[PDB]
Amino acid sequence: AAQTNAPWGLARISSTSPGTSTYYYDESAGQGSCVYVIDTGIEASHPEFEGRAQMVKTYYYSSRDGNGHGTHCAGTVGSRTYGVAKKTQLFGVKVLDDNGSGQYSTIIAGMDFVASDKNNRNCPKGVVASLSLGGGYSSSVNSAAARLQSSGVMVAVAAGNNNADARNYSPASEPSVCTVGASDRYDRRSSFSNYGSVLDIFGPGTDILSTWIGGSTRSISGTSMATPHVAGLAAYLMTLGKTTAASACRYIADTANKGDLSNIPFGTVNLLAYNNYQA
Ligand SMILES: [Ca+2]
Repeated sequence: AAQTNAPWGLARISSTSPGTSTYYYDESAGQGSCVYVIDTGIEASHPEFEGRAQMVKTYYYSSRDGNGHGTHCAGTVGSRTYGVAKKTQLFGVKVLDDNGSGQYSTIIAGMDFVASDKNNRNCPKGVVASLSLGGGYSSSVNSAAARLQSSGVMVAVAAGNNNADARNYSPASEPSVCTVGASDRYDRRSSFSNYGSVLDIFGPGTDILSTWIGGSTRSISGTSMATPHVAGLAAYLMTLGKTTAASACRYIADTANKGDLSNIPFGTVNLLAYNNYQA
């Protein structure tokens, strides 16, 4: 399949080169997989989700995304126009309030919720969780992310936006999950992206067009935007049978565009997520 005039990040993850605008992908498009978006919620009624999104848990008075951030991330995972895996099922877990923040105890509960809740969902091709959130180092937050991954979910987490070593942030610093840095359309490390030996992969994170609340769209930037590119890629690859939840981060790193990013500090991977779709 080919989607012309796609957001640059979609075009980038199916290309060996920057500077193109068509997204190429196998038409299976993540069908039969599931992605949990653990964030501010998802505006499921948005036509862009085509009925494939649903809120399954909130820790607040409502399950509505009153912020937009979670809707944007979900759109990069799986919206029809802005998504990597255009046929995946999306499940929203609202651990962040409408101001975009959440207590670590609530975030931990949401991770353990996903580890159990996947047993209530039909995901024959596998389960992914996208965590575009984080704060300072916490062994408890890291151990929750580790449990979620151990339970058979491909966990993708944002590296953080501190232009610093991700070793000091959680869940970014949990070794066993897939820690995602951000790049721009000219293949630079995004100026704000964290780095370090704990990063597994980079994805597009600067000026990313996706869905927003009120049935809308907008472009925003962050490692929060890179993470759902990787989560959607994992779902896509698991539907194709190329990898599994336990192995997807390594598979993505193995098959990435290698050595192509600029402003990568010594000791940080120079790997950019790539679907290696070759019609
Ligand atoms: Ca890792």
